Amino acid sequence: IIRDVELVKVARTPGDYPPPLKGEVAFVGRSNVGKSSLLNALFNRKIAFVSKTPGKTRSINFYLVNSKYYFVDLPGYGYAKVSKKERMLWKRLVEDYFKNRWSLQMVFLLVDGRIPPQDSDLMMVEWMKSLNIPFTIVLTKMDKVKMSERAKKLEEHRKVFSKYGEYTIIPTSSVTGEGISELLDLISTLLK
Ligand SMILES: Nc1nc2c(ncn2[C@@H]2O[C@H](COP(=O)(O)OP(=O)(O)O)[C@@H](O)[C@H]2O)c(=O)[nH]1
Repeated sequence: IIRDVELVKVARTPGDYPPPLKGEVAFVGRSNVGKSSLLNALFNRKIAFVSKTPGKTRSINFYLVNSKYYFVDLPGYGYAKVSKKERMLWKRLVEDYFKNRWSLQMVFLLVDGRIPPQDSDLMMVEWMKSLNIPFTIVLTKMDKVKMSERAKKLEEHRKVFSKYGEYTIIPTSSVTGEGISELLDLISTLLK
């Protein structure tokens, strides 16, 4: 049960992270995948910025939850015409985070449920595997998947992500609430 959510750190440079406390989980995915919307659904409040147009990579944001854990919002990758400077910033921040944040318990990798897994997502998977970073796949935007196509598409994500490694796969919709409570429970378990 999430009681309190506070934005406490906007990290713009490597290593500018708050004290580890009791642990944390992180969220990442392609820009526009629905990360801010998912965070808001999890927090049960509008706090992360939602938009049809993806924001530039600028920071890693730390949300202090119940005064003892963090939900960490990593910047989205790909999509926009990411300039050299922006991708370098992206790489610089996320790599620093992965390599140095020992208290990270789990990364939730958000991917669009509506289409099959894509190359940049698979690259993300390979990278975290190489860094020994645990991760769980979260499918987003499930409310837009035709009921008659849900089975095929879910199997496709399962098949693809099984050729690799993973913690589990949770379909979600920030619109209907599908999977939100299941994701919350898994997080509570990982943290406690
Ligand atoms: N139908 C639907 N739209 C969503 C869902 N999640 C996000 N969106 C929309 O997708 C667009 C991107 O959302 P956003 O949360 O800002 O993505 P972000 O760039 O990953 O943080 C927005 O227009 C959202 O309204 C979802 O579960 N269902």
